[PDB]
Amino acid sequence: QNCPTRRGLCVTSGLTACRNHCRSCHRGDVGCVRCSNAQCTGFLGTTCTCINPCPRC
Repeated sequence: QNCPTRRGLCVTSGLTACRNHCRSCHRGDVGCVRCSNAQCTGFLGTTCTCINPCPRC
């Protein structure tokens, strides 16, 4: 799709990839959205998360 789902970007691609995916159109919880910034999360930083706002795209 033009807005796929990715969350493993902090496992090897690094925070830079998590920040580029959150600033691009990606799959949200109910539809595709894009956000302003990002950070890595999880017990070992093995997850990617975006920062609001997150308007439609």
